[PDB]
Amino acid sequence: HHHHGSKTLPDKFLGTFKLERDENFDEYLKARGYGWIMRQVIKLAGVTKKFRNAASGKPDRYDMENLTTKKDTHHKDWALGEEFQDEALDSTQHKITFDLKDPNTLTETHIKVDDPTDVETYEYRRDGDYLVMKMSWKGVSTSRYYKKQ
Ligand SMILES: CCCCCC/C=C\CCCCCCCCCC(=O)O
Repeated sequence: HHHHGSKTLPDKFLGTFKLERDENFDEYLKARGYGWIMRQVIKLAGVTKKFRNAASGKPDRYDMENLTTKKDTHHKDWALGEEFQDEALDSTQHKITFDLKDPNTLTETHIKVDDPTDVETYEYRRDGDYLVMKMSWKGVSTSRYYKKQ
């Protein structure tokens, strides 16, 4: 049962979401330290995000995939507020935690294993048929729009 201590992911966040457009992603990637070549390939790559109830059938456990033009990530059987270690899109190991700030806000925090000082949180919000991913680095903000499929 899902009403005994673990958080439930609102249905709002379940499904397939395809990257359609973004705002200020280039200056954000620049603040993060990416040179021109890397920024072009990062910002113009196709992204499909998938969030589902865990295929294993464990209640309040989830699966999420980041499917891109090149690298894909597959995070299986995670729980909200529970940290796990896995390979991220940069092909390195990260400590990841998905959590709920409130029923309308999903967070995703990454800590680099080889750089524990590198800590970053991504925020997801639903806005109509869109999942909006928000990020901020050194005062530079960006929003990426994923159309629910
Ligand atoms: C997240 C940073 C990735 C750095 C390494 C990228 C390597 C090869 C090019 C792949 C470009 C497509 C992925 C762009 C990142 C999408 C981020 C997201 O939607 O979570």
